[PDB]
This record gives sequence, C-alpha cells and structure tokens, in this order.
Amino acid sequence: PPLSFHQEFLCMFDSGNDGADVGPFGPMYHIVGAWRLTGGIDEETLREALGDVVVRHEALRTSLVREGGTHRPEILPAGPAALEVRDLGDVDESERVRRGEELLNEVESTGLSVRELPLLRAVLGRFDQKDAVLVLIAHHTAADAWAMHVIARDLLNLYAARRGNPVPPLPEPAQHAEFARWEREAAEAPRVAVSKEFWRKRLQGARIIGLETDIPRSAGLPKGTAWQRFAVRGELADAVVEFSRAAKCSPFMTMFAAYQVLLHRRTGELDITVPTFSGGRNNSRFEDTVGSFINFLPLRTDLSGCASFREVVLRTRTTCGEAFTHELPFSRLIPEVPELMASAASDNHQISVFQAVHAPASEGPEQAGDLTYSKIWERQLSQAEGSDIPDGVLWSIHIDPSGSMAGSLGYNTNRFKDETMAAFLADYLDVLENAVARPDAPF
Ligand SMILES: OC[C@H]1O[C@@](CO)(O[C@H]2O[C@H](CO)[C@@H](O)[C@H](O)[C@H]2O)[C@@H](O)[C@@H]1O
Ligand SMILES: OC[C@H](O)c1ccc2ccccc2c1
Repeated sequence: PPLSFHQEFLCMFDSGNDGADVGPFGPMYHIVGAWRLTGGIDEETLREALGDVVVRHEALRTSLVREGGTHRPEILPAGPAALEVRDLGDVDESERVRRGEELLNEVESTGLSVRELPLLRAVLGRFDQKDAVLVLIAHHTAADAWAMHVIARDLLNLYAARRGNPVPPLPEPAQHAEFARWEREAAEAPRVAVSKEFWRKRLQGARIIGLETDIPRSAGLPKGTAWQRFAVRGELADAVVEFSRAAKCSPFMTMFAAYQVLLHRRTGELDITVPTFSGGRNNSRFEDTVGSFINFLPLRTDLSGCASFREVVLRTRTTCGEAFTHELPFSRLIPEVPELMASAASDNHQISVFQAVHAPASEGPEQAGDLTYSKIWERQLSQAEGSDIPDGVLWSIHIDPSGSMAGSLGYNTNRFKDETMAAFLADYLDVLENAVARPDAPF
C-alpha cells in the first residue's frame, strides 16, 4: 500500500534522516488507551486474544521503513502474542486510581518502534483477582483514538469467545489499505475541484497562528513532549454543555471559540486560523477499521467586530460547518495555499492545534462475556516526557456524553517551559469560565 494522506501529512512533520530517532516515525509517536476491567481474567487467553487482534487488523502489522527520504509501508505476518502483567497491589480505590495513572504514564514514557513489530503492546495492571487496568499502546501511525476503541472492543470480544462466553459475532472489518485506496479514488471526483476552489479563496492570505516559544528552534535542545492534564470541573462543564445546547452549537465549538478569544488576548490577532483534527471517518464502511484516519483541518475565523462571546461561537459554528462540508485531506489542500504554514518552522514560533477526541460514544460500563470494561478518560497526573507531538502544541479534549471533559495540553519541552504552559492552560480555563458565565456581555 502507499502512505495514506494522513501519513503523508506526517511526512511533512518528519525529522528527516539526520541522527536522531524522533518525530512521528520515531518510537515516541504512540497513542494509549486504558480500560478498567471488572471480573476475573485468564491472562493466557487474553494474551491469545491480543494475538487474534493483531492478526485481524493489517494496520497493526504494517511497519513503516525509511526508504530514501520517505517511508515505505510493509504488511508483515503477526509476531508472537505478548502480554506484560503487573501486580499493582490490593489497595483502597483512590490508591488504585493513582497507581493506575502511574502505570499509564510509565507505559506512555516508553518507546514503540514503527520500523518493526510489534506496533501494539499491552500491559495489564491487576489490583486483585477481579479488578485491573488494561493499557494498550499503539504506534500513532497505525491507530487513532477511534481505532483504540475498536481494538479494545475486538479484544474483549475475542477473549470472551475463546473463554466460551456468549458474545455477538464481530463484523468482518475493512483493512486500512482499502481505505487508503478509497480516499485516493475519492480525491479524483469532480466535487473535489469545487472544494479546492472554496479553500483557495477562503484561506487566501491565511497563516496558521504561531505561538511564541520560550526556547528557540535553533537552540537545538533534545526533542521531548510534556502533557499537562486536566479535568474541566463539573459546574463548568455543565455550563458549557448547557450554553451549547441553548446556542445550538457543539461543546467543541464553544471550547474552540474560547481558545480563539484566548489567542486574541495574547496575540492581538483578529483573523485567527487554527487547525483541528477531524475524525476523518465520515465513511462508515470503515468504522470497524484500525488505522489513523484523523485529518488536519484549518479553521479560519474573523473575530473583528464581535460584540460578545456568543457572536464568537456563532462565527465559529459557521466556520466549522463550511469546513466540514468542504473537508479535504490536508495533503491535497495544502498545495492550494502553500504559505498557510509559514510560522510552523520559524525559529521562535510553533503552531497549535485544538481538537476534540473522536471516539465511539458510550454510556457507562460495557460488557463482553464475563467482563465489564470502561474507558479511562480522566487522567489528572501530568507527564514530563510522553507521546511525541511532531512539532507544535496540542490542546486535546474528550467530551463525554455525561458532559464531563478530560483534557491535555501537550507541548515540546525543547521549545516551551512547563510554567509557561501551566499559565497558558490556567488562562484558557479562566477565559472559558467567564465566557459561558456571561456569553452576551460586551468586550
Ligand atoms: O486527549 C484527551 C484525553 O484523552 C487521553 C486519555 O488517555 O489521552 C488520549 O488523547 C491524547 C491526545 O490525543 C493522546 O496523547 C493519548 O495517547 C490518548 O490516550 C488523555 O490523557 C487526555 O487528557
Ligand atoms: O493526534 C494528533 C497528533 O498528536 C499530532 C500530529 C501532528 C501535529 C503537528 C503539529 C502540531 C500538533 C500535531 C499533533
């Protein structure tokens, strides 16, 4: 298979081939998922299920190897089924949550090479016979967040069937290579021309907003990515969810709008372009498919003349609607507007991305056979050296149906001080709070 458009996007953010094993085709560019498991576990059989999962999805066997400047995919035969198990200790709940977070951090702090199998690893942390945390980590070229939920769903299903516990049959998945074919086929349609023309004009003169770094690029400090984690307080999250319902906008639009307000106060800019990642899974043929589908999507909003936070949210809604309506794979949009990324590689600025995690919606614990499992979203333990961000700043929020929000601000430690970002995050939460408290107040 060829690289997908998303993997082509990542190539733009590659490190080149000069010494250091970093960036998105390096071993720190991974994604984790943690699930709380209730019920007795047969570790042997779970390990076998993990083998089944990797056999099932080609993307989890598709290494990427350096091939003269670029990266070549190669689908490999599944390697040995492997599972690490740790006894975390039979302790009180709050200590279980803590030791669980520490395990997640530890796993995310370790490398996982894309150049050879495995591309997925699993660590099971058992508290007692009937309570555990299951941690999956996958190279982020192979899996996005949605794909991690597919992997978990499949895994626990295949485990149950091996145990002889009744479970519904799994659908036959499409493979990511079939998606890769399809997106390229799709990108030759007449519709695409109209969309390229829409973008060429919409983004004329546009520059993704750059944030001034504390440490310049040319300092050459070693690449690292830190993650400051937070949960939106319940009263605040309720306010956001309620405001959004009444405004007829999504909670994402409201949070993004607050970010635009924050960038205005810090940069003075009124013409604000900020990329998000869309989920990139509008084609439901691929909902059972493991792969990384997400798509870099520039959102340009003109804030000039806004008389209130409500107006900001409404312009944002307009921007997102047209953006999703005309969405292109970014590696087929960027040629039309090549100066859009100027501040990305500048010596004293980096771009930021503001996203909502795209994941299957679940109300509460799920069941597969004799196990109950639920996803862990809220991590409050921050992390000094975790999953790689190729070259920038990432805001990432997961918005639960329940209304609760788990977020991260990730940044490169070779470019930003920890205290700078802590202040940035605190500013963001303060802007968000005043905004929804007083959405119609004048500026
Ligand atoms: O990103 C929101 C929220 O989700 C968690 C849950 O583990 O992290 C996921 O999203 C991060 C950003 O995309 C990834 O780096 C991470 O691998 C993935 O698990 C949080 O820790 C975060 O606050
Ligand atoms: O899930 C998105 C991923 O963490 C990512 C990939 C490329 C980026 C490029 C610039 C800034 C942030 C990025 C984040």
